[PDB]
Amino acid sequence: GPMDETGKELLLVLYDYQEKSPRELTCKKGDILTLLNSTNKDWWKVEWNDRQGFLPAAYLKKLD
Repeated sequence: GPMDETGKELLLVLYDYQEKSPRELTCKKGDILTLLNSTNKDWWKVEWNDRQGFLPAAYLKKLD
């Protein structure tokens, strides 16, 4: 609903990614994430349901 979506900048995962550290997410192509921080050009902090962590920016497409 709207409370879940409000303020949220969404991302599409373009390629599967397997975490390589405890602060990284594992995701699949097609997953929809929320952007938390894009200040690092190589690594973006993201949110997926109850998880917050990093994925490489090359694996992500901004939707907003």
